[PDB]
Amino acid sequence: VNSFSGYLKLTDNVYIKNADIVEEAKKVKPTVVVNAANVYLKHGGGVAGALNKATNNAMQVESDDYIATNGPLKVGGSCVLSGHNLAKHCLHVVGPNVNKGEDIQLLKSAYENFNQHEVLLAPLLSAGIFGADPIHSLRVCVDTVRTNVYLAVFDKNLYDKLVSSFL
Ligand SMILES: CS(=O)(=O)Nc1ccc(C(=O)O)cc1
Repeated sequence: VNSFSGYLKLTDNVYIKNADIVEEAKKVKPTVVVNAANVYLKHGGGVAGALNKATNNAMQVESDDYIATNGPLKVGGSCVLSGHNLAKHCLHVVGPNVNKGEDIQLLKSAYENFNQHEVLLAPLLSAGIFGADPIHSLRVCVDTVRTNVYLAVFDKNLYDKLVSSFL
């Protein structure tokens, strides 16, 4: 038994809810929240900017130090940093950005990072401003992630479409 409430069970291990992932992170304080990162960890908008704003920019300050030391992530890759006031840890995962021409086949690699964590609160990778089809992102998630993943979908319209079209 864990602290996640109001989710709808899609599979043995994947759960989904209509909620802002930022708001969800503040209530639950999960062990791991996933950020929809880019390779530079520049958290300007979307999930990353909303998460970063909720940390009062501390996520960005930590991220800038991480990049100064390590250089950019890979598309499909991740790093574990602090969860600040939102979670114990933030898993920054880089899905391919379709609006930059990145290989959608990298979405599976991106979701494989989730398997290193027993339980996660996450958004749909490569959805929103990253330009991928969220229906596709949910299919890759279900077919790739084996650990317990609690997906937050902010758009109520999209949430209902994801559920009603789920195979
Ligand atoms: C409402 S918020 O901007 O504070 N935080 C969010 C939540 C979800 C998304 C998304 O694209 O799914 C983007 C930002």
